[PDB]
Amino acid sequence: GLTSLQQQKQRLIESLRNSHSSIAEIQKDVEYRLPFTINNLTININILLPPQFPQEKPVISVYPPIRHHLMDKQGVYVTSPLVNNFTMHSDLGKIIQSLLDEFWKNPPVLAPTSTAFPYLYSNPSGMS
Repeated sequence: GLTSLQQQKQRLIESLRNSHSSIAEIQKDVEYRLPFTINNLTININILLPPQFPQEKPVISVYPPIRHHLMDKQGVYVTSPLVNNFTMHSDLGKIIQSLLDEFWKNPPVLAPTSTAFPYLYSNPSGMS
């Protein structure tokens, strides 16, 4: 491999996907989404893999917003130590496991949020 990062990044994805069967790929090698159910509550963990990744931290968001000690002040963006410790020597899949595991300890609660996104622009994928 000419570049270590591209080979390393692939190692991260195959491990994460393998760890999580439910995990669904939204964007090839760029966006991963894992659904999590707790207390009859369904949430979805969104994962972003920037070009810099894994040399850079990923962007993780939760919808709908929940009230947790790992939830940012906005209650929309995720900012936890698990994520902070993110590094090439750390298994991204493990981080995801930790996020929902924390919820298991204490189920999430819908927190106040905006009625809609600033540029809410999303349409159905359609049949094809």
